[PDB]
Formats: sequence, C-alpha cells, structure tokens
Amino acid sequence: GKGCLIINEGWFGHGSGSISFYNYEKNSIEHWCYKNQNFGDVLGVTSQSATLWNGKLYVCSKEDNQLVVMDPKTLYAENSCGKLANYQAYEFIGLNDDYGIITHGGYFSRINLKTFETITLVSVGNTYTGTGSGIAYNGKLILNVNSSGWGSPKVYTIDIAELCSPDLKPTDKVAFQELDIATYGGTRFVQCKDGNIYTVETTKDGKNNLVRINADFSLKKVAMRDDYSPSSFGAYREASFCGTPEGIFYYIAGGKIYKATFDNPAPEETLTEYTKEGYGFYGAGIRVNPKTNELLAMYLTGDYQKNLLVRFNAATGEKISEIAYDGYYFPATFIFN
Ligand code: CNC
Repeated sequence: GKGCLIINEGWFGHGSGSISFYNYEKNSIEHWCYKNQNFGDVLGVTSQSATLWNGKLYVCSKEDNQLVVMDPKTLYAENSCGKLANYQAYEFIGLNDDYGIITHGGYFSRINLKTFETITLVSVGNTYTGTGSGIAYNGKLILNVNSSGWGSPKVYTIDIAELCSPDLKPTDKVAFQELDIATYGGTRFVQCKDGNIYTVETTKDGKNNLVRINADFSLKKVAMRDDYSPSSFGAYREASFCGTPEGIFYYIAGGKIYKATFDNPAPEETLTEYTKEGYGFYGAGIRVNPKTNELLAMYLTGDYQKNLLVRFNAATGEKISEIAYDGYYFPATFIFN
C-alpha cells in the first residue's frame, strides 16, 4: 500500500515509542505497527530517529530498547537489541556493511551490524558535548557535534577505516579533523547527484548557512533564512532540514515551510501558507519523499493530545491530503520505503 511510516517518541513516563502508518489510498492511520507485527515486542522510550541502511530499517530509542533492526516493508524484526549502552541513543548512521554509529547526548558509539557489540568512544575531541546526525561520505564519517557545549566543537570528519579497526577500544584517541561548520543544534545531511553533501551551519550568533561539502571536504556556504532554527541538544530531535538528490531542500523557518536550492537558499516565498488553528510543528516537522514529489508535515496541539499529518505536493506546495488523530504519540520523524 502507498503511504508513509511515522516514528513516534511515545508518551514519556507512560509507554514506549511506536510506528504508525498513514495509508494514503484509505486516508487512514494505523498505530503500533511494529508491535502488532512482532508478537507484542515494543520499541524503547523516546523513539527519536530511524535510518534506512543496506535494505534494513534501524529504529533508535533514547532508553530501554535502544535499537530495533527491521524489514522496511513488513516491520518484521531482524534484531531487537535492548539496551546498548549507558548513553542515550539518538540516531543510527551507517558506515559500511559491518559497522554503524549511534549518536548520544555525550560521546558516540560504534555498533557492529552483525553482533550489536557497542563500543562508546570516550576520548574523541569534544564529542562529550553530544552528537546529533551524520553521514558516511568518501571514506569519512561526517559528524554533527554539539557546538553549544564546552570548547564549541564544529563538525568532525573521522576516517571510516580507522573507526572500523577490529582492535578499537573505548579510550582510543581516534584522529579527527574539524570542518568550519558550527552546529549549535542538531543538523541533517543530504547527498545530491552532484556527489556532494549538503548541511546547515548554525553559528553562535544564530546565523544559518547552507553548506556544500565537496569530495575534497572543502566548503561553499550561502546564507539561509535567519528564522531557521536547528533542533536543540536540550531535547534532541531530528532537524527539519531535508532534501532530494536533485538539490531541492526543505526547511521550517519562523513556523513556515520553505523550498530552497543552493542558488535560492533564503527564499522570501513559502512553499505553503497552510495552517490548522492551534496545531504547531513537532518532531522533525517535515520530510520530503524524492520518489513521489511529496512533502509530509507533522503537527500537534499545545497539550499534545491531537495529531495532524499533512501531505503536500513538494514542487507546487498544494495540499494533497491530511489526517487528524487523537493520542499521546509525539511524532518524531517520517520514513518512506
Ligand atoms: C512539555 C515538555 C516535554 N518534555 Co521535557 C522537554 N523538552 N519538558 C517539557 C516541560 C514540562 C512542563 C510543561 N511546560 O508542559 C519542560 C520544558 C519543563 C520539560 C523539561 C525537560 N524535558 C527534557 C527532556 C530531554 C525531555 N522531555 C520530554 C519528556 C518532553 C515531552 C515529549 C514526550 N514524548 O513525552 C514533552 C514535549 C511533553 C510532556 C507532556 O506534556 N506530556 C503529557 C502529560 C499529560 O504527561 P505527563 O506524564 O504529565 O508529563 C510530564 C513529564 O513529561 C515531565 N517531564 C517533561 N520532560 C521530562 C524529562 C525528564 C528526563 C523527566 C524525568 C520528566 C519530564 O513533565 C510533564 C509534566 O507536565 C522528552 C521525551 C523529549 C524528547 N523527545 O527528547 C525528553 C526526555 C527523553 C528521555 N527519554 O529522557 C529536559 C532534560 C530538557 C532540558 N535540557 O532541560 C527537561 C528535564 C525535566 C526534569 N524532569 O528533570
């Protein structure tokens, strides 16, 4: 069936995160989709992020069941990992066939994708401040470090081959370089068909730059809208910044959706002026499906009891559909398969 997955934080203090399914053909929402496919097994507490990697869906939770690896189509569990570490799991970042990264509120971990052995790296620069998103690119991990913490760490690059050493120990001072990309909050990484990476700098003074990272790791910057906000490391969520392989980017700025490019990074024109009265953005806020030309938007009310998903045309901004539903879900992000 045509649709999208919604990763839910879940109701902190009351139950787990969960996976909902917005069926577009039915214009219906189905809840607890992982649970109902896996004989009552559940995600952890605060399911914040998921990642597609080598045909599997990795779903992170901050606490308890910190990682579930599942089939993207069926949601049948490959591995329900339980607690990986004494650090909160934020995101999964793929390195290769053998290894991934788990980001945290302080440090980051290497995870073996066969065994689930989790090694937390405690002496890699100022990654003690927290790690957000990241991406594997041209033999390097590009890592969103919490620039708001002590020492103002900028984006790190780390050699994947060094990270993937079979002799890696938690105290190894794995070499890094800093890129000139301040990330005072959480950012995201988009790979385009040019073979470059796109991300969002947010500086100490709150200026937002769209940053192209080249295959050489040299930078080109252009100013985004000043009213763009990253996600806060105070309560880590995936940032709103996303985009297509064609170089069309989307972000939330001043509570409105913008379509942007590298040539038009700070648009005055919105994608849409859509509101529903008393619904505000939550979680990641937006994600684009490049395969369908669809932008999905997630909202809830001020008391968190009522939820809204809206599906737009990603080119023109016209509303295709919406669905309103009750419950303490706290939507985190969208996944398209
Ligand atoms: C609103 C909110 C929320 N909060 Co606060 C945020 N942002 N929060 C707040 C505020 C509560 C009061 C208010 N203004 O309504 C506010 C700003 C004070 C707060 C505070 C904090 N929050 C924090 C975080 C990280 C979190 N918060 C969430 C619970 C995050 C929530 C999201 C979620 N998925 O649950 C959240 C969006 C919704 C809570 C709610 O209204 N639920 C409905 C209500 C009917 O249920 P309830 O059981 O009575 O809710 C109570 C608890 O949620 C409690 N509480 C709230 N946050 C925390 C955090 C912890 C660690 C603990 C033990 C309790 C809480 O306060 C609520 C009383 O109204 C969280 C899941 C968000 C996220 N997705 O990461 C997350 C906890 C993750 C985890 N598994 O540990 C802070 C550490 C932020 C910071 N750096 O200061 C801090 C810790 C407070 C503490 N207890 O020590």
